Amino acid sequence: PVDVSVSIFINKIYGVNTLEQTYKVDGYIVAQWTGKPRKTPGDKPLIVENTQIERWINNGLWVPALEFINVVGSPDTGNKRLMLFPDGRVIYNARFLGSFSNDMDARLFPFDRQQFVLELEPFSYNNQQLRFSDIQVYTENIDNEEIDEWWIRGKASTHISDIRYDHLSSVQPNQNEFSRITVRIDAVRNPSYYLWSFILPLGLIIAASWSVFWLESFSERLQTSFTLMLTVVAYAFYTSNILPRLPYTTVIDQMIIAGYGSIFAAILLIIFAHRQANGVEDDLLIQRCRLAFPLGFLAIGCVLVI
Amino acid sequence: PVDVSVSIFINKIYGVNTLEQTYKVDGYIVAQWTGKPRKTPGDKPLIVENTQIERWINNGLWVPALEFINVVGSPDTGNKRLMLFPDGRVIYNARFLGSFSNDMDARLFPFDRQQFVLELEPFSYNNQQLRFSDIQVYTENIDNEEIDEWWIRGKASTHISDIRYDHLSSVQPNQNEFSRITVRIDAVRNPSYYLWSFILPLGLIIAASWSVFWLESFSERLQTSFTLMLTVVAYAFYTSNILPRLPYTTVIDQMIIAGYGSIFAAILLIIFAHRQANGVEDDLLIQRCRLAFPLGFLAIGCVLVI
Amino acid sequence: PVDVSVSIFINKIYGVNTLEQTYKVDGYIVAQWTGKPRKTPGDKPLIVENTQIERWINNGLWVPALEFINVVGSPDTGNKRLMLFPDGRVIYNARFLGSFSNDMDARLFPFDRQQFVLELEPFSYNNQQLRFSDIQVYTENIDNEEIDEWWIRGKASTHISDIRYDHLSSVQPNQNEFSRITVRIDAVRNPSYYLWSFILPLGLIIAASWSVFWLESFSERLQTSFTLMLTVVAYAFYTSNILPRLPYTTVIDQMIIAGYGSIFAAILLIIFAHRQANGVEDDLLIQRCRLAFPLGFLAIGCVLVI
Amino acid sequence: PVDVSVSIFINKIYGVNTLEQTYKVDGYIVAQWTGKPRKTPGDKPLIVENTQIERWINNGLWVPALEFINVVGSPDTGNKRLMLFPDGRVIYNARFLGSFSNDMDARLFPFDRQQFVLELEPFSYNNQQLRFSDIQVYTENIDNEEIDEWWIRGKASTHISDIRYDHLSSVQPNQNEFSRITVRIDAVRNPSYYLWSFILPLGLIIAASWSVFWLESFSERLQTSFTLMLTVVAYAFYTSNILPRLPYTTVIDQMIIAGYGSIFAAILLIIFAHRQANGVEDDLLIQRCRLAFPLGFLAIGCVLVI
Amino acid sequence: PVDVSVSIFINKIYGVNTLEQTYKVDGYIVAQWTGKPRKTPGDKPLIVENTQIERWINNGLWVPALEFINVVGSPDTGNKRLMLFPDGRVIYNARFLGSFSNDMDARLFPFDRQQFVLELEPFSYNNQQLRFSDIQVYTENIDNEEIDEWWIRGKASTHISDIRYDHLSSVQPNQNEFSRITVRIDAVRNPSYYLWSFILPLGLIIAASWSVFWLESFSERLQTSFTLMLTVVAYAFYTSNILPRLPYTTVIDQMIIAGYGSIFAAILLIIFAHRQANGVEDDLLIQRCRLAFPLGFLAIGCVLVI
Repeated sequence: PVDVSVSIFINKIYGVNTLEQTYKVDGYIVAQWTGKPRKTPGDKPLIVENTQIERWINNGLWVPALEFINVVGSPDTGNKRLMLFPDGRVIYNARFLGSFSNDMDARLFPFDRQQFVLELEPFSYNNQQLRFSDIQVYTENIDNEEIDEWWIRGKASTHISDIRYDHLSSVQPNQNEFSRITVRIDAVRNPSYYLWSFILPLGLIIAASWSVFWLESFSERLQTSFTLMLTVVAYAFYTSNILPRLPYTTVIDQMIIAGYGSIFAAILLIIFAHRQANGVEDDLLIQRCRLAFPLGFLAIGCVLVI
Repeated sequence: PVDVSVSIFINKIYGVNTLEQTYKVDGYIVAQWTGKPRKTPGDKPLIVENTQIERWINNGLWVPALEFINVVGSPDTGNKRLMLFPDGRVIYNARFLGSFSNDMDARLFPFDRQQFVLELEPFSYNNQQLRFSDIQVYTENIDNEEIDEWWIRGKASTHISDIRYDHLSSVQPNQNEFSRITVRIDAVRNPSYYLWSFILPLGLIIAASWSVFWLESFSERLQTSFTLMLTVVAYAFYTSNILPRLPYTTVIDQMIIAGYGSIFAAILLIIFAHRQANGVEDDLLIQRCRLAFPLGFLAIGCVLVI
Repeated sequence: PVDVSVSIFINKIYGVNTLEQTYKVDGYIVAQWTGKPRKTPGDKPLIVENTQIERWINNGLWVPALEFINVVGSPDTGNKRLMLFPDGRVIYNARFLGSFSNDMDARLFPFDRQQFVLELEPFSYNNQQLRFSDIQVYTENIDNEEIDEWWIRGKASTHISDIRYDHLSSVQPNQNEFSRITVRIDAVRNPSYYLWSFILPLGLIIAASWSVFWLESFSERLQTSFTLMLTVVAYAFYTSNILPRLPYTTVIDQMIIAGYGSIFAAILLIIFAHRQANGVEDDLLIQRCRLAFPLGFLAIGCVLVI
Repeated sequence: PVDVSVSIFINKIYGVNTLEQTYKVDGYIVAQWTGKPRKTPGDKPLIVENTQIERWINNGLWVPALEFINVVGSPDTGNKRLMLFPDGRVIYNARFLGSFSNDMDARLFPFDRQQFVLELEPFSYNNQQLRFSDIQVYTENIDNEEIDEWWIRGKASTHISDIRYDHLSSVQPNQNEFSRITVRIDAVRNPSYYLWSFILPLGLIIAASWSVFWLESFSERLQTSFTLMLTVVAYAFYTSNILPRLPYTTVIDQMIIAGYGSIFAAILLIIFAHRQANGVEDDLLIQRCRLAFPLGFLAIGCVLVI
Repeated sequence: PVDVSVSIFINKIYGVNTLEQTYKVDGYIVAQWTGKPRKTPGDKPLIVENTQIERWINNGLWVPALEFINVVGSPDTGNKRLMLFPDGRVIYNARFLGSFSNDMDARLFPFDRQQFVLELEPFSYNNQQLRFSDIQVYTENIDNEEIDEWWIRGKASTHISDIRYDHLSSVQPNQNEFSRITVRIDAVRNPSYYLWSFILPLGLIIAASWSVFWLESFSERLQTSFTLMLTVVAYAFYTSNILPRLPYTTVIDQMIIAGYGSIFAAILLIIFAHRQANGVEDDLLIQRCRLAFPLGFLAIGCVLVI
């Protein structure tokens, strides 16, 4: 079995797409193994860059193809180099920018947390072993965090394991285990923008919707309630045109429904006050829910976190 | 005839575009046939990766070109390998990401169901036969489904058939039948998001439009109806800016039209009560349709499913 | 002159862009001509796929380059093959996906009709002739049409002509005519969606805008007219954010202006009745145009189709 | 010095991007120079297409690289050919589609005018001369213009000049002048759509804002003015979501501000009439600016063109 | 150590993406070093363009790979040339268009300032030195500035430094320092558009919201306040659909929140005047904050700049 040591440098993780569950990763990847010795031009180790690499492979040099399992399409590999040491060591260095996939749950959208994973396996060789993996996610941790969109929880955690592919050929008696490197980086979303510019104005509108009971006339309460209904629809539009569309209901999507229900229940209550015989307007209801309707919403919001 | 066995691994099916009738498919494709034996370097089977594959073809190696029929443009092939066995067997392994096309009907948009198909044929050889097809759609079935946007109904169905191309040359006496592998995967759309954040608020607004009859004055009924008219237009905007545009009317598109008619019919009814001579306001109409107008909408909605 | 027979198979025509006047075309293209006989490996005809074609050209094989005239950028060619017959025949088969250009007039947007054209010429040879062109647009005609966005009027029309390039060199005495194949496919847009989800609600809003005259007070008429003005502006937004933006006025764009004018003309009339001395409200005007204003709009709409 | 004659055929100029100052150009480019004679296979001139061109260069053929200066990234070259004449002439013909950059001023947006420029220089040779440039902009001038988005003013003007690159090496005594071909095509924007569907409804809304003074009550004037404020914001939204966003203020952007100012000045005037002691409502102001406020806007609009 | 002199020509810096912290850079890059002399064909220096460069490398020519550190994906290299002087000098000239990354803080959005940086290092050689760097950012400084979106503060500053990569192999005793060229260009955003078309109308809306206290009736004050609430939501939509979305709160985003608070505080004050026993309307409050509410906002705005 061949021993191959990898080193993955993460320069930047950006372009997080919660819908397609994808994220771009820019950086370098280095792999080193020890093979049969070689005569270098001059004793010092040789450097073979980019196009010259394939010429060495055509002459018989062994360079294994390592595939990112969870990658989304072939990544954009920049400069690539081979450092051939005379004692048999071979160091492959390559700059890459690629999009990777991992399951993402963002139902608690403003305060959700995800993990970015990378998975590396040899494409064709099972008789070759990844000896140790060292990541270098030296992006900042306490430089810009309150300003940045994501908060990395800490240095990445690595994991080398063996995967048993069952569905294979009929000629392998026992060789169906491959070496997989699985790196994981925990992260939490910065809720600053989504609190100040979305949850706060929603509360202001939802709270202002309860001030309909402080109007004197019954005719005044129903017509202004229709205007409040339009205002929630207007905010539901703004909150959906700017926020990323998603195939499931988020925390914010629920608050929008909550504002819809608050107003629709008000219209029923206003028409209700029917309730009394001979045209009495049940003024003890308008004044009671004048403060209870704000409280009933606050009581329902706490059971949302049950 | 040459016997070729295929195996298609589906990692992920994403990027479903109901408009262009396309969807992305990521995974691997393997093909195996037995040819003339060969002397390997060492007795064990050889592995030829990526750029080294074309060199063997230039020396005369036969590798048939397999084309995805329903593909949309040349797919993005990742790592490719040839495993040459000495006893004549040849295994072609390739990672691919490609966009495929199939007809999609989504008139019942929140509750529609589609199937994703793959169709594989040899590009130039009719005297060569695809012996058996095995798909490996080992994406989850009971892990994340309520959270996911699509619900796969179950393991994919395979189908090998023969296609008769009529319009061909004049030199083939009888050889105009090609072997087609047809994989089909059934799936149903997750209606959770589209119900809670779209159909539900639509019902609330449509219902609240009927509360115009609980107003006392005739002047009150017409002006608030214009506000209701504006409210439906505002919701038709939000529901069309976030939902995928389509060249036909969906279930939701029909509900939007229904809300328009409900309000316009109300404006006609409010003006109608006108009907009575000497300025009578036909108060038995306002109170009758106060509950009947909600019921007439429910009766028409049931005949929509006729 | 060399005789070259073409055959173009159209799988799918999608991605119609009325703005840039482009449309994607996926399918295969076949060309056959008879050249000097050849010794095949075995008597039967040879098949040369993909990378191996250029090797034969480097050894002197004549393969003419055929250019799509109206193409927009180099198309995406899939699998390509050469079928070399021993008696001299050569069959070139290639799968392609390309974007093509043709002038498009869509002023009658919901009910417009266009034609998709392809234009094929030899790139460098005028002393070579395209003998006959056969298209195979075997997309459905009676399968899905009401569900589909476009209605193909029928099988495509072919056309081989000669183009006289005047501005050329000074060494050709008379050879400046090239063979052009021009394929044309007629099509009509499916107006189902654009009628139900756009033209219909506009009429409802425009008609409901005429219900302002059934209000009793003069103060009531002006304020609801401003709400109607906002409603048309709101609909003008929705109709332009979802429909494709265009550099000219369509049928729908004219109706939008018509709703603007209807309301603006109403505001002038309401203020007019302012006209009468001593504060008379000209009640014979409000009631007359109560029905005439709908009719004047219908009368003006008929002269639009003049 | 080597004499090189160019000929540039412009099929279509589309995709004008006023923001990035870019525009797409599709067409052909031909270049001809006379070199050392050559032995052709057969006496007639040879045609070398696409991949075969590099083989002749590897054997020593001189083909100079001509670079588009104002290009934005490497263009998409279609088919390329070399016509080698035996008397030394060489004709290079290539189809290309590329994006070019040029400064664009569009402050008078609906009625602005621009020019599309091309600049061609040899990439490495200063001891080689571009003898004459002939453009073939045979796009229509009198076919479709009112229907088309841009109006080409007339046939393109050519211009060959010399550029003095100062910052160079230290080994060139005086050879720092290169030959530049500069083609310029004038064009004016079709204001039909932007007049009918934007400037016209803006005037309708702005004018209708002045009808607030024809209301009788002071309470009526302020509340409807707030509705007018919402209508302008709604139109400012519609006019900015469909029109191309720009980093400077256009003619339409100024009218939007003008509508904002008209309404805000009205709100100040309505509150003003606060001005009079003992609660007098200054009815001579409401009626004066009832027509003067429309006139003051018309007077301010004329000084905008000062 | 090899001495390498660079020269970087910047034609244009466009496509600034404050979200992804990226910006496109088009221009040329030149590098010159002196190596072992060579026999040129003729005494004068040779010019090797594009495809012919790799042929010289296959014959043993040393061309070091220089990588842009902060680049985002492989850049688009246009024409590339090698000027081989007989005395050993080698001049590499290449046209490039690439997107570069640098941290961007835009919290003071209309009046923020950024710097565009480029970072160049040899990819594999540490025993090679960049001797001096000369940038040529000869974009205008006094031509178009008020018209342009960004204001370049002045000529770029160069900086050659040494980077100590710690995490390296175990065979380098001390050679882990590479030569880095760091170019920096300061720039300030043109606030003309964002002031006239956004901050100005926002103040107009925010100020007009304070005119609610000049209404006479209490019922009038609350309902028009809801219309103002809808107007701010409408403007928050318009300002967020056109301005670039960002993961943090800007200057404009704070003003939007300020308008939200101004109105919600008004709704509380109107209901407050509850405050007085027996139904007194506290008219000394409505008139006091009639001017104080405008002043309290201005006082809060100054402490925003604290």
